[PDB]
Amino acid sequence: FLKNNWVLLSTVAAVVLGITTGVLVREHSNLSTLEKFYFAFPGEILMRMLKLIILPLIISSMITGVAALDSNVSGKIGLRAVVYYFATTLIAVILGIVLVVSIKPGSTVDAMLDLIRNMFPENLVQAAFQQYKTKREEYKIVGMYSDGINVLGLIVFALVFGLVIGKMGEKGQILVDFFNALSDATMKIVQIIMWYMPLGILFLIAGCIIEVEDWEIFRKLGLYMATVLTGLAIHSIVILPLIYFIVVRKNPFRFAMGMAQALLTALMISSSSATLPVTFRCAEENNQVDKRITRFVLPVGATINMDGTALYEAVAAVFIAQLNDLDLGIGQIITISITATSASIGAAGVPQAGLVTMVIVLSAVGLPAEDVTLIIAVDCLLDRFRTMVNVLGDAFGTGIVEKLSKKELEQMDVSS
Amino acid sequence: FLKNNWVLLSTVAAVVLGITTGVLVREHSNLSTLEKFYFAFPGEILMRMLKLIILPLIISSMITGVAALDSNVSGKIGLRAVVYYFATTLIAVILGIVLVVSIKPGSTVDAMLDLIRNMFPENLVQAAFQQYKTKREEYKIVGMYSDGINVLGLIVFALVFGLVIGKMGEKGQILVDFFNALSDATMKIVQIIMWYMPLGILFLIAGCIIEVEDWEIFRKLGLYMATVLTGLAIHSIVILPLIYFIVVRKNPFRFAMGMAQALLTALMISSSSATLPVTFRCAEENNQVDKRITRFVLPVGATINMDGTALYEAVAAVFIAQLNDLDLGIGQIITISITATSASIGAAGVPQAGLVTMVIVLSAVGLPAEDVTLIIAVDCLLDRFRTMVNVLGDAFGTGIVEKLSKKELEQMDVSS
Amino acid sequence: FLKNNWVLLSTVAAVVLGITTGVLVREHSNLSTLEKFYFAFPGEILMRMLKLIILPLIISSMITGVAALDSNVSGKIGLRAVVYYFATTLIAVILGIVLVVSIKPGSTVDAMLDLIRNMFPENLVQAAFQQYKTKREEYKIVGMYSDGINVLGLIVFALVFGLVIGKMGEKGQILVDFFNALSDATMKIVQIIMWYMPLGILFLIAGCIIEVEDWEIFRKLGLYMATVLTGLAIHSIVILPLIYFIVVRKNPFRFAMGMAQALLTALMISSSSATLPVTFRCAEENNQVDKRITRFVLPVGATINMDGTALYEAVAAVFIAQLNDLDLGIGQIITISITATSASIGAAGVPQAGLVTMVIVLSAVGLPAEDVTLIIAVDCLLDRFRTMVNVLGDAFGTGIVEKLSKKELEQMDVSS
Ligand SMILES: [Hg+2]
Ligand SMILES: [Hg+2]
Ligand SMILES: [Hg+2]
Ligand SMILES: [K+]
Ligand SMILES: [K+]
Ligand SMILES: [K+]
Repeated sequence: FLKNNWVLLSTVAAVVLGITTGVLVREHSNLSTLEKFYFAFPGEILMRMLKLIILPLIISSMITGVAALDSNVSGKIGLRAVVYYFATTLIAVILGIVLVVSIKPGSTVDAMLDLIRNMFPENLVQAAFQQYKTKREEYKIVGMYSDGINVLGLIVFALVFGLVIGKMGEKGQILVDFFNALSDATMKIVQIIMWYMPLGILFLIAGCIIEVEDWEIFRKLGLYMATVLTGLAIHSIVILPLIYFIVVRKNPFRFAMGMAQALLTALMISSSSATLPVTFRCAEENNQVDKRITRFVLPVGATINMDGTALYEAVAAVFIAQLNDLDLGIGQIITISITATSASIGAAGVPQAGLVTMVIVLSAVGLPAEDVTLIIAVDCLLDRFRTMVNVLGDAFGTGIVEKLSKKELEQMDVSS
Repeated sequence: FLKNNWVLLSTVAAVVLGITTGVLVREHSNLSTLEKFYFAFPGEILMRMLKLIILPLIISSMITGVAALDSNVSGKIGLRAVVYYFATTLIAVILGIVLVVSIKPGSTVDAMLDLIRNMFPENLVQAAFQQYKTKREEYKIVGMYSDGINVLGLIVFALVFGLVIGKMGEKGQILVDFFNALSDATMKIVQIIMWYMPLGILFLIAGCIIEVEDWEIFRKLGLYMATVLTGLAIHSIVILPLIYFIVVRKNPFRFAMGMAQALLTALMISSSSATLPVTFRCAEENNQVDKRITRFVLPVGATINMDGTALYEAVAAVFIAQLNDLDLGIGQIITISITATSASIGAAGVPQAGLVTMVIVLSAVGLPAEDVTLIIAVDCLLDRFRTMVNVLGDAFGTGIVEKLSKKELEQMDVSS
Repeated sequence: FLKNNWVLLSTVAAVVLGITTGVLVREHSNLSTLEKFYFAFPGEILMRMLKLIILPLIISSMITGVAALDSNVSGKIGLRAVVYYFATTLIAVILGIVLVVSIKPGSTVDAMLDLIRNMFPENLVQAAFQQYKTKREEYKIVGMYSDGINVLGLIVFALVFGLVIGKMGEKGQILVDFFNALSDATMKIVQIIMWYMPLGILFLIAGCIIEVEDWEIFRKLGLYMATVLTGLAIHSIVILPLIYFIVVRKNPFRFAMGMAQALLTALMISSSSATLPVTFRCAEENNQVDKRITRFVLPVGATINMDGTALYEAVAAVFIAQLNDLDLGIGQIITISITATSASIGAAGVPQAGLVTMVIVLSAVGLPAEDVTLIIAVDCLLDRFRTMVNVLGDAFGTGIVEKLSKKELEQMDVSS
């Protein structure tokens, strides 16, 4: 038992040791800023490794999942997945707005058009490391390219390419085999990185509990943390199991239990795209879900799901707006929540989406950007919980989509 | 009939409706600059889609066309194509100079060396989205990289790679199959984009006839438009059919008629590289031209042909020079015409080459860049006609090259 | 005989003619700076061609060499190669320090951490043309990306990818075949460039002996050149042959003689990565070295070897430090030598590594950067000798590693 799953127990022990080391160093030592930065180097190296493997994995896996489906049945499955994700996103948005209004812890047109612009990039190679942005200037619109991987356009192109090569028949079989092999190789490289994972995680946690200086941020942010945690808990325990039970007449909690390893891996590494191998294995072997449904549904959810964004980034934006004593109407609150939810779409995949996404959402909404440092402190913990919620939602969606496509999966088998 | 070719009639109807809508909005409405920009968003989205597909299509198609030819016969075919293109370019240059001198509508060394520098880029990945440029500075030469796809170096590398892998025999067959499948997939994605084409075209035309403000630009630019249109018409109707009849003893106008769909598609979408599927189909099925000659000749012409550049951009440069009352000798006029013709080489492929190429040519020649906005107004129409002329020239060249290589195409068949 | 090896004799004649032309032009002509720059254009074009082919060649060849080895024997061979390179680098460092101290011709933490940071880039596409760098700022650390290919991370990823796909069995065979064909194609393109090589070399040499103005740099740099040349000569003639004779009980000088063509090609083109085809051919056919050992050892040495860096760049750094009359302890001299040796790792592959590496090492050490122009003058000659020394060291290492892995190469054959 210990040898079979030594990675998970070693990671848990590393987390505990990192928390203890961070507390002890903070209490019994006086480190300068430079030494505090040098103390977290292994965690930065681990994050660089994790970011290095996101692109090829997502691209190859998405293409493989699209091409594995028959041409005449892929539309209905995609429609079901889209409907499920839309319903979950809407419910999450409503819950987040209601909670942020009740607890009170405290141009959007260009930002909405930039999403469509980034859906269709002007260069395929440039989209791998750069993104497009526009702003008003004296009024005319001026656009430019800045650093940051454009995963939305890559996803769209991957979907189109997979659909095209899955219909060519024998003319596209070489591409199908090439991308299948590439996906397998990337999955093995991810497994290789998972061996170095725990040592980086230890220093990441130790250095996270070190940068806190005054500790009064915990006093000021108590209600904001309570709001985000309550929203995530309600979404995880009430809404998703009920939807699964409504569609699938089976015990939702047994299904959630069967994905415990994937959930804990997502909670530890704080990334959904890099948890894909564990998610695949748990869904296929523990829950007896069809491979064809899983390999197509999970890659889309690992990059598109926005149930946690609407419950974290939108709540943070509303909290920041409330901090400045700004008077907000019921229409304005909805505007901010939708803008924040839509602005960040690849947050689940990023190992620390919050650090880069907070300033992007604040700039898109048009609020003072100097208040980001107040909320960055608890991002390392709220973001990891959000990652667990997103992975659980993706697994539930995979199960639901498998349940609904019963005749399609039996017609797809008689053909072969 | 209507169902078979619904795309072309729908595109024509969209063009008519866009012209009517633009005229009506300009006459009966007062729109601000921001609203005028927001009115043309679908056209911008269509242009982004068109630009997204240029790179893979050109690269894969060019490699496939080079590799499909036998190693011992590819030299003569390439030589014939080069000679044809050189002759047509020289005739176009002479005609443009003569017309611009007669009607009078009104350092180059670094620019010429930059063409050779861009023929051999220092990085293959960087060449996909960046270009090299040099300038004098106090005198020493300083070079840097700026945005803009370097299609010249990509073409050169594609030619070399295709020639190399077409001679390896069975060792390069996997690469040949891979690039064949990639070319087919890109062609299907282009066909997919052609469905959204008409809706974007409507708003593009409607927003083009909207940005005109004073309407006195039509009074000032009457002679410049007349000169460009007369040059293009003379090249299309007199010179190219005569050359085709001289080499090929067949009716030139029947050959031109058989490519009407491709000509209209080029006139509508204002891009030659994206018209490649229609050109291939019309040349192979309507004119009974050999596939091996077509798949090699057309990709080169869609990126290298300069008969329309010498008749449009050179005429515009000479017009700008005449506007400033600059005294130009017969040597100077030739210098400007050759510099403008050589500076722009990938204009035919770009959906709106004129917008970006005008400032590049003006900077290369060394003339005031503030006069570009005067001529940008009628670019959307002169450029579309230029695109029709270029496509017709490419088709005529394909026919001529097929005619000349008669023994090579019969020796290439006895081998297989 | 003349027809078989016309390239080498033509290159030697071009070198002689270039030296004569440069001397004659310098003595009997007065050229301005702009004309001196325009005189060396063919050499710049040749260097652009050479830089264009480095990336695909190195990546494909390294992957192919890793994947060709059996999974159970690749570790010992890699360990032997690493030990050999470490021993040679240490001996070179010691010799360089001793010589620079005896003859006297006259923060590092961030630079050392940047090496590990660049070992694991955050983006695979961006690593092809950009590098990461950090600096202190008021103290916090700020990082950014600048131009320059990150070959270290590409090498690491190539090693991991080759190891992963060589164990997949039949699931990764398509990738193995693809990269084998790509390596062959790149090797043929290199052979094509070798035809234009001599004409560019002539003008490169002619323009190198032209930029010298005062000729007093030869008087001031006499001892620095003597030190570097003596170190390189001692390393080439004494240490490496002795190590080869100790491990391999065969005549070291016959082995060196059998690689004369590769040595002369490295001396002429001043690049190790582009000399790889000649090195492969000479090692496999003239010295009867196993192909499996050669195709794996040589690509690693052509990018990682640091015996010449420690003998050239470290000596130059110590000379610059001595020029400023800076008092340096025995610990400081070691610090500078190790920092300079470790900072430059891909110098052997670059056609003119010295030009870009001198300022990088000077910035990393923290010394006045205005003294680089004094030592740039003789870089074109010291660098070419360094390239010969590095190629000889790589060949000797290939021989030694082949000798040590005797049972592994006989067990790897009984399996097939
Ligand atoms: Hg934290
Ligand atoms: Hg227009
Ligand atoms: Hg020199
Ligand atoms: K995340
Ligand atoms: K065009
Ligand atoms: K070198």
